[PDB]
Formats: sequence, C-alpha cells, structure tokens
Amino acid sequence: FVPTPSVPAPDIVRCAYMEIVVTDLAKSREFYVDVLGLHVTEEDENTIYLRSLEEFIHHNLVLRQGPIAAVAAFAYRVKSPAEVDAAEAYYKELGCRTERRKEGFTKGIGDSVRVEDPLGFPYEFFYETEHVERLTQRYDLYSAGELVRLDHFNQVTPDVPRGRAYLEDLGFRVSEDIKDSDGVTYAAWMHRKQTVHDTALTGGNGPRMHHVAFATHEKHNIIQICDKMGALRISDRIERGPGRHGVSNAFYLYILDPDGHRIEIYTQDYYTGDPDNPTITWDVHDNQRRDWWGNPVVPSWYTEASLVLDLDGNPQPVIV
Amino acid sequence: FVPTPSVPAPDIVRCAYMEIVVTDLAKSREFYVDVLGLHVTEEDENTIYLRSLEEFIHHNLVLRQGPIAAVAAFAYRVKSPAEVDAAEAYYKELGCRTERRKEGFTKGIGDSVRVEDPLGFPYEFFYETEHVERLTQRYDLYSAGELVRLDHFNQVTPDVPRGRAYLEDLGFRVSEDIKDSDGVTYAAWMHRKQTVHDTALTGGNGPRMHHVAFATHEKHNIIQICDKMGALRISDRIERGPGRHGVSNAFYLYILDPDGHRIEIYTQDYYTGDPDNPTITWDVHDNQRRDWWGNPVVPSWYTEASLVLDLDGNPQPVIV
Amino acid sequence: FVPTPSVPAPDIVRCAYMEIVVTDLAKSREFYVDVLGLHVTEEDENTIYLRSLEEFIHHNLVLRQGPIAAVAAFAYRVKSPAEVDAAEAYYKELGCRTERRKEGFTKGIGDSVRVEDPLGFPYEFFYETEHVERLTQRYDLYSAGELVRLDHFNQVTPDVPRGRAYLEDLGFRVSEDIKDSDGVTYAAWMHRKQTVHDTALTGGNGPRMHHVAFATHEKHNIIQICDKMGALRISDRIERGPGRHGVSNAFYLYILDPDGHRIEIYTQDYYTGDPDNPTITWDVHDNQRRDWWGNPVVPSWYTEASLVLDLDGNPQPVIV
Amino acid sequence: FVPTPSVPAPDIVRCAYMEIVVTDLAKSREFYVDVLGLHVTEEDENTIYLRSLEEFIHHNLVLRQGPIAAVAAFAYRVKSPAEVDAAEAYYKELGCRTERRKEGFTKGIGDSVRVEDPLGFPYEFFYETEHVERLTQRYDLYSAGELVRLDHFNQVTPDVPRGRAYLEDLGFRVSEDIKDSDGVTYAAWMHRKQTVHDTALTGGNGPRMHHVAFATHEKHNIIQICDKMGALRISDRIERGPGRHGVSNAFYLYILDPDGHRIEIYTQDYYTGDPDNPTITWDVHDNQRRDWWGNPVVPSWYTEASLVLDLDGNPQPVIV
Ligand SMILES: O=C(O)Cc1ccc(O)c(O)c1
Ligand SMILES: O=C(O)Cc1ccc(O)c(O)c1
Ligand SMILES: O=C(O)Cc1ccc(O)c(O)c1
Ligand SMILES: O=C(O)Cc1ccc(O)c(O)c1
Ligand SMILES: [Mn+2]
Ligand SMILES: [Mn+2]
Ligand SMILES: [Mn+2]
Ligand SMILES: [Mn+2]
Repeated sequence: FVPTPSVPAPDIVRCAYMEIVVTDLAKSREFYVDVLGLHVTEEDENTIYLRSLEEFIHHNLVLRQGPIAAVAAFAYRVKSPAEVDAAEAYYKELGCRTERRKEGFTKGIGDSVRVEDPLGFPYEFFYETEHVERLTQRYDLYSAGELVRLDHFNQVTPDVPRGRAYLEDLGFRVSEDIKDSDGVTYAAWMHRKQTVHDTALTGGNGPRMHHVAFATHEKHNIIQICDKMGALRISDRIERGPGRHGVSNAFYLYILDPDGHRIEIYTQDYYTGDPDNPTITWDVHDNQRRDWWGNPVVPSWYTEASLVLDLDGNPQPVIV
Repeated sequence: FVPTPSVPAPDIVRCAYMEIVVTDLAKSREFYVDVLGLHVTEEDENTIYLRSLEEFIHHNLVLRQGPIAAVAAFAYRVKSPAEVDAAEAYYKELGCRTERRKEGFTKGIGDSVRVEDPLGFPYEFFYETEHVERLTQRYDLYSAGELVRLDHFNQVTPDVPRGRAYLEDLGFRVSEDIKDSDGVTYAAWMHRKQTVHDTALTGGNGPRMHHVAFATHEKHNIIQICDKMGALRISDRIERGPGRHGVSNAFYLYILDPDGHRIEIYTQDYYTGDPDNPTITWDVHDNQRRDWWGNPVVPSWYTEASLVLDLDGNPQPVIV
Repeated sequence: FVPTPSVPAPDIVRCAYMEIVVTDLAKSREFYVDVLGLHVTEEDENTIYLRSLEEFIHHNLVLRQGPIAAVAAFAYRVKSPAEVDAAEAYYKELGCRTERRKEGFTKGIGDSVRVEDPLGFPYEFFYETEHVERLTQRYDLYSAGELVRLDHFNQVTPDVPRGRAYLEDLGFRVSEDIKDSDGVTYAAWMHRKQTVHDTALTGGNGPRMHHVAFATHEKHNIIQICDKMGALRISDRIERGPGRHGVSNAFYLYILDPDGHRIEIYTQDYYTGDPDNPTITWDVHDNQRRDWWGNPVVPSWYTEASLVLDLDGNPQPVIV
Repeated sequence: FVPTPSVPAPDIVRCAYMEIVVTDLAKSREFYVDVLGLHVTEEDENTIYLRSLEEFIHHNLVLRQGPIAAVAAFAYRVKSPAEVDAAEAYYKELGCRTERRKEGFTKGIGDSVRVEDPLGFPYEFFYETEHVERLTQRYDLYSAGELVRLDHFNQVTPDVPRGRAYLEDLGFRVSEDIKDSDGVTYAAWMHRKQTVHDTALTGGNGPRMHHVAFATHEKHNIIQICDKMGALRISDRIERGPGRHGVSNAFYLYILDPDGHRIEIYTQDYYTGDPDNPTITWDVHDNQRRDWWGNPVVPSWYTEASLVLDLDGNPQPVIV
C-alpha cells in the first residue's frame, strides 16, 4: 500500500477536465464539435478548448495536437486556493514528482500543481479558472444529442486494491465495488461529488485511461447520438451499448474518437451525498453487474485503453 | 344541406399541403425554417416550398408573399390521375366554381383542380407531384424539435352540421365529435387516412382557417419547441399548450407565425383504419373534451383564425 | 410461382391477431400479463384472450394450451362480410384446403375462413368481431412499458420470391426489400395498412413464424421492458436489441416467451399510405440494413422460429 | 436581521423529510400511494411513512391524522451525531424554543432536535435513521409516473431579506434570486446539497408551507401524472403547469392533495456544487423568471399555502 501522508489530503470538489493529445486536430475537431456538439470556448492552430452545455468553468476538455495519442492530464478542482498548496505538500510527502505553475498549464486555468501519482497517472489540482457563459438555457443551441456535463474518468491499473486505498486516503468514498468471496476488490467506483463517481478503477495493464464520460438529460439523447453516427456512416465507432449498467444504474453508450480514445455518454445515476451512503457490493460472478440486460461485453472494452503521459510529455510504460 | 351529387366522390387519400400568403417573406422564412426547422425543397424571391422530415412529395407548405395574410388553398392528394377528373365533375355538379390547370397551381404539382367549395373554402385535388429525397433517416439533420409529417387542417365554419354532411358525402368518416343532448354536432374530426383526422370543423365565423398541424415523434420534441421559443424571447407567440387533448388523445401545442396564422404541433393519436372504427362522442359540457388536464382555453383560440381566398386571390367575406 | 386466380383477392384491412399454442398456460400468462402488461379480454382454463391498449376488437392474441408449442393462425381482418366469401373463393381457386365456420374459430370472432396457404401457413380472414372497451385513455392502467397495438407478423419461408409474388397478387404492397445486384429478393416488408408492414418474409427453413410485433408510444417504453426483465432476472430472455432497424427505421427489441416464441416490441416507423409510396431497396451487403448502428445479429435470430399448424392441428413439416 | 450566533452552525447535508398533518388518513393514503405511487415504508392506524424510489433513509414523508391540516416539521439531515448537538446550541443562542428527543420524534429517526425557528417554522435536525431497502433498481415496481427522490421545500414568509440573511448564516448558499433595481431580494433559492435548492423563500403571509417537491427521472414521467389524474377525474387538483421554470430551469408540475397541501413534481435542474457557483439574479419585471414559456401564473399559487405548527402542535398565527 501507498503510505498515508501526515499532511491532510487536499479538499477535492469534483473531476473538472481532461487534456488529451490527438494526432490530427482537424479530424478530432470534426468528431468532438461537428458530431458530438461540444461547445468551443476558444481555440488556436494547436489546441481546442471544449465545454459541455451546463459548464461555467473554462473547459471540460482540451484537445492538443501531438505525435502520440495519449492523455496528458486528469484534472480535479479543489475547494479553495489553499488546497492547491495542500495538494503539492501531500504528493511531495509521498515522494512523487510534482510541478507547480502559478500561471497554469492550460489556458483559462490559474495556479495549479500537476503530479505523477503513485499509480503513474498525471493528476492536476487547481482552483482558479476563468468563468464563461453558462449555456444552460440556450435552447436555441440545444442539439438532439446534447452533452450537458462532464461526469467522470475511468482508469486502468494492475493493482486495484492498492489504488483503492490510495484514493480513499485522498478522501474519495466508494459508492459501489465488485469483490469476490475472498473480499478482494476487482473494480471500484469512487466519488467526491454527489453522484456515483468522479473516477473509477478497472483492473488491467496500466497506467491507462479507459474513458472519460459526459452526461445527457434523457435517454433519447443517447439514442440520437447512435442514430446520427449511423447516418454519418461511422457506426463502426460505436463500441458498446446502448445499455443499462448494473453498477451505477446509468443508461450508457461507449464510442471511440478518431485516435481510438474512448468516450462514454451516460445518464441517470443516483444521489450519494449522505455521510453513510450504503456501498453496493457486486459479486464477480453476477452476470448483471456490468450490463443489467445481460448483453455481451465486447473484448476490446477490456483490452484497449489510452496511454497516459509523464510530466515531460512522454508516455508512461504500461505494466502488463 | 348541400345536395349529394349523382357522380361519385373523388377518392381522397390524405391532406397534403397548404398554400399560405404571408406579408413579409423573410420574416416568415425565419420562423418556419430557422425556428421550426422545416426543410426547404426550393425557393425564389416570392415563394418558399417547405416539407417535413418524412415527406417524399414536393412540399407540405407553400409560403407566398402577398398584401393580405390569408390561406390560398387546402390541398388533398387523390388516388390516381382519374380522380382529378372525378373531383372536377363532382364540384361542377354542385354548381361550384372550378379551375383546372394541367400544369398545376404550385411548383412540383401536376394536373390539379381548385374549387371554391360549398362552405367557401379554396380546396385543391391533385395526384401528380415531383418526388424528392425522403429525409427519414437523415439523423445528421434531425433537430431536437423535429416536425416529421403534415397531419391535418382545421376549418372554422358557421354551420357545422351542414359542413359535416357535406364532407361525409365526400367520403370522410367521423372518428370523434362533440354533440349536445339534442344530437346536434358542435364540432367534428374527419378522416380519409388512418389517423384521427385530415380535417376538422369548428363552429364560428367563417370561412376561416383555424390551423394546420404537424406531428413530432415524441412528446419531448414538442417541449423543446417551447424551450427554444423562450430562449429566443418569442414565447408570446405560444398561444395554447402544451397539453393533452381529450378529443383525439394527442399531446399538443399551438403557436402563432408572424402574420398570426396558427400552427399546431401534435403527437400520438391512434389508429382509425378499420371499417367500423367506433365514433367517440363527447358531450358539450364535458370539461375534459378539449384539454384532458382541465387547463383553461385561451379566448383568442376561439375567436382568431385566418382569412381564406377565393379563386381570384381575394378574401372570402366572413359570415358572422 | 403460385398462379394468379381469376377471382378478385379479398380486400384486406390489416393483421388483427395471432393464435398461439403454449405448453403451460400459467407460465405463459405470467409472461404476457404480469411481465408485458397485455390486457385480458377474457379467459378460461384452457385459453386466454389478450389485447393491446388501443385495440377495440376482441383480441390481438389468443393463448391456447396444447402439447406442442406452435402458431395455429395468422388472422387478418377484411373490409366487409362479403370479403370473407371472396377469401374462400380465392383460395379454393388456388387449390388450397379451406375451412369456413359461420360461428368463428376463436371466441369473439364471427364468420371466418381459415386456409393452409400456398406457403404452408394457416391464414384466417374475418370481418365480424365483438367490440370491447377501447383503453386508449385509461391512463390509470397505463404501465411504464405499455404495448399499444399489434403491428405485424414476420414469416420464415424457403423461397422468398415465390412468397412475395403471391402476397402482391393478394394486394399487399412492398414498402422495403433487400435485393442482390442480380435483382433477387432476399426479404420483403409488405403492407395493406398505412405503416411499413402487416407481414414480412425472411428466407430460411419454413414455414415457420419468426415473430409477432407490438408497438409502444415512445422509445423509453421499450427500454423499461428491458429494465423490468433485468429486475425479474429474466434478462436471458432478451434475444436481440434494443436497437434501430435500417429497414423500417423502427426502434426495436426482440424477446422470447416461455416456449421460445419470439415477440418484437417496436416503435416509430413511417407513413406508406400514398399510392406511389417509394419502395426502398437495400443491398444484401449493406451492413446497416438490419441494425442501423452496425450491431452484430444473433445467430439464433436467423435459425430459431416457431412451428405452424395445419388445419387439423398438426405441425407443418419444415422444409430445410 | 436575526443576530449571527457565536457558535458554529450545524453542518447540514440536505432536506430529508416533511411531517404533514392530514384530516382523513384514508383519503390521503389514496392520493399519495394509489395515485402518486410513493412507497410505504410502514404504517399504522394514525400514521403513514412514505419514501421515494431511490431513498435509503426511513422516509421522506410522514402523514399523520389530525384535526387541522398543517405541516408539523421540515426535517434536515446533518453530517454526524455531533451536529445534532451543534444545532441545539445554535438555536438556544438565538433564543429559540428547542426540544430534543434522544429517541426521535417520528419512527425510524434517532436523536433529534426540533426548533421553532426565527421565522416561525418548525425545523428538525437529525443524523441517525434506520436504513431500508433502496428501490433504485426495482424496475418491477417502477410506475409510469415514478417519483424518485425528495428535492426541496418552499416556504412563505413576510420578510424575505431577513429570512435569507438568516439561512446564509446557517450555511445555505443562494444559487438564484429575484431582485429589483434597488437590490432588494423578493425571493431566493438556497442550497446545501449540489442541486439548485434544499429550500426556497417566497414573499407572502406566513409562516406557511408553500410546497414540498419530488423529482422524476424524465419529462414524460411528469406528463403521465397529469394524464392519470385526468383519467381519474381529478384534473381539478392540477393547479399549475406543466411548464418550464425560468429560475432553476426545471420542468415542473404543481398539484394539490386532499387537504389542499401543494406538491411539486420536478425534473432536471443543474449542478451547483462548486465553491464559486455563480448566483443567477433575475429582475422582478422579467416575465420569463417564473415560467420560461410566458404562461400566466394562477392567483391561488401566490395566495394559498399550508399552516405550520409550533412545538406544542398548535398552528402558528399567520402574519398578513
Ligand atoms: O458496465 C460496466 O462495465 C460497469 C460500469 C458502470 C458505470 C460506468 O460509468 C462504467 O464506465 C462501467
Ligand atoms: O383541444 C381541443 O380544442 C380539441 C382538439 C382535438 C384535436 C385537435 O387537433 C385540435 O386541433 C383540437
Ligand atoms: O433488423 C432487421 O433484422 C430487419 C427488420 C426490420 C423491421 C422489422 O420489423 C423486423 O422484424 C426486422
Ligand atoms: O416558476 C416559479 O414560480 C419559480 C420557481 C422555480 C423553481 C421552483 O422549485 C419553484 O418551486 C418555483
Ligand atoms: Mn464510466
Ligand atoms: Mn388540430
Ligand atoms: Mn418485425
Ligand atoms: Mn419548487
């Protein structure tokens, strides 16, 4: 197990954005903006800043042109400027490499610290961000498959029990998990905000990014995304779903972007804000734990996932 | 009563399109295309031809620039070219003014006959029409408030029993009506196709066009139209609804175009195709006959309606 | 090809009901009434009469206890009493075995003729039926997965071109078909009523019943059926879907009853009522013709189908 | 203004339940259970404990038989057992009457303190409660108009600025408010949990309970409630809506129980959890602040509200 530091954990409010490296920016823009309908906060020749309909912070996604498709950062917003200091101190005590930039690492974000965490993932903690027009009631812009908010990340790592105790120490609570009779954790859903999760851990070769997920208001919005992809003849990019998750109870869809990064569209989970919210444990042999409808899980869903970068911009080696 | 001709009635398949005269074409285009999302089949400086998502005939609506906002024609498609002849013969026997144009009255329509019917309405019967791309599966074009097909017309006339017997002679059947204890008809819903109606008769000063109605696939599409109008700050053009009709059982919305013409958006009525489909009779005092939820009916809904034109292009005088 | 008779074909209005033989009536009742929510018109120790929410004829399904699960009759309603005579005369001229019963074959149905048609299927034609309370507006009964009407049948037969030419002589029109470069029909969707089909032909070992289909009002009603089956732990009975069909454009779901008979839940196809409604032809190699989202079909969907009975109640041998 | 205590405010997690006094328990049960579909946790001859689908604490509503219809308690769950002590200390310092019961005031709740707060409202704070089966995935129980969770309370008070400053000292944040050019608050929406509100203040004769609100998953669930009430002939109990709120952005419906207590059914507001979540201020003359579609409000909605009880069970006099 990762040691529990003597300094307090930073107070994390929620997952906020992900910075992903793509190989052809124009091709990626077409998928994220023209197909999925995300809103462009701002952009230049090498970077695109996107946000969902109900977001007020500067962006939920940063697309950056690069030679190797990978995830550069999983960013979490902390409760106040002092928590950025707490985050840096906490990881330094763990012996992790850290880098602080008062001016931020991405446009629209202020003082931030990035770290190569104990599991090899590039994590960012920040508090300051530029506010932009919240498009919540801009129904003149509302598309039939509208993505309304960023919900969670999903990470692949070889040792799930080690990762779980580490995120618990950081203050995340386990709303649901999958265990065997021995009591060993195979996967866990973890949260700071009042939904089922901000991040999840899946067992496998890693560190790797399994997916980032956005929510819609209703189920028909998810169906429309599939319909539109069939009309555009890119239905081969629909990987799994739509279906109903056993774990989380969310109606879901997983699609692939042009570099193969996995995007989940999700809707309707439940409230986990209470202090003694009951953890739901599923047995590893329960056939409805993944797909409530018993649908077959595609093999690629367990084996393909995105590389993540270290703080110098190079891929972290995958432990097999 | 209007005499029953000795020649057979033309075989009418369904309501097909309406030609409306608007006072400012650019302002009307903005409402029908930019706000409601109808598809432009073709257009020129004085006329716009629009169609709904699942239509394959040339248009469901013709917008024509004119000095007086009014309805120029209610058009019905007949079963074969010979029914156009039958339509002309039938109205001639009734002594109505008729005009036949082998080349059609509107672009994309072939051989047609227009008549000033016994109630003063300009009716058109045609069979030939140019086919265009049916957009049924063009989900890349599907908007959140998509109108998928033209459903029916609604006409205001002073003597409903006279109008009902006249349309029955034409072969329309009454799926639902409103009567008093005396057995007198106050309103009637009439159809040729297998839905609740192609046209309806409402008692009042006329001849006048009460509304033309389009259908959506689901209820949330109707809600989105309201939401979008609120975002565009034109919610004062929402006249009545959304609500549930007692008569027809349809979920509905009535909005007003820039000249005040009333448009209904409707969804989910039931099948009436069987030969002995039961007529549903509602009593005039049943409070759920109009709005199933008991909502208040706006006074303007009973008093405002559009003028209709005679065959020379002049308004038919309204009998009060 | 089946010869074309010299007498006119009976005027068929729509598919009306199917008589199914089940092996354990209590187990079947639980699935059709308690799980699917169909409404019991009446029942006895050996037979159950069910109807959908918006139906006014006596029943859409008849469940009958028997030794071998099979389909005893595909019933179509004809336009008037005289069409029952025309149906008998038409099949006698084709040399088919026919049996007429003035008092009907199932309760609530009057004068009917049943025939072993040229492809081996037991077809029934009737006009008279007892009317029952139409539950259209009984929202106090409306369930979250409500089936509102019977839509179509799907039949498996070894020679599709023969069956297609036969049904067209009967007056059915082809709304969509699947053909190869050579022009050979592999499958066809055929209709009398104004929807995509009343019956369809699938190539395979037959004669066999592939499925009977019911419609819901909206897409979320179909999703609820799946959710409820997962809660009841019978998700292993969901065979294919939910998905979007390329042919027909309908949102769909296929599930299996206790004896393995296949039921489709379907919603939202389009209007085919015009006399020149364009047939849509799909190529055999178009991967979006079955499932618009490119989902894998299930081998069982092409190989498993129900036996049908001859007029003496014995199963028709299946040609392989 | 109410003085700000020197002891810290209790850490409040969310509104949790309301205790309502009804005049005929059988008539009320019929409305809450048979019509609305709430789930009975337990009941006796004089009291009914109800909860929503996704709730795990003992109840969200308590119905209690009594001589005068009124609200006996607005209950909030606090973060830990120690916060019950902090709540008692905070209100004692304000000079409010308080009553603590180690064994709870209603079944299933533990150590609780009730207070007659500065505005005259009976507030309860508790931590301990019995957990019951969370019905989240019991789709075999899911109704077409299912209420999934308790969302908020709305209170009527004569001095909104006083009440607002008081609740902010308690730690509630203002997600949206209505102000005039002068900066005076006419109404405010306040929250502890990550939705738009836990409670709201409406100006008027009070103290009175304006309404308690429950959420559904989707917009069609709210429409079904209306449809079912029309089928049961109790549409006269639908008071306002359905509509879209400007403030909060939620799709809504207000109905009346047998004693006239107002219930809101609500769905789809947005996330307010960030520490600098922007307050949205609406001007008093903006006609889309209440109903986004410009619908007329109902005078009864501003004038009628429920009496609330003091700690001895007698109604608090209403200041006019
Ligand atoms: O279906 C599964 O594989 C489990 C599950 C539940 C919720 C999620 O967001 C997710 O990504 C995966
Ligand atoms: O609500 C009403 O006034 C009756 C009604 C029913 C169906 C319709 O299309 C319509 O336009 C009016
Ligand atoms: O998806 C397919 O396999 C083709 C298809 C289309 C419409 C139907 O009703 C059906 O039963 C099958
Ligand atoms: O429409 C209004 O009157 C304002 C409003 C907004 C959100 C709510 O929950 C509410 O109860 C009232
Ligand atoms: Mn996920
Ligand atoms: Mn209408
Ligand atoms: Mn089918
Ligand atoms: Mn409210």
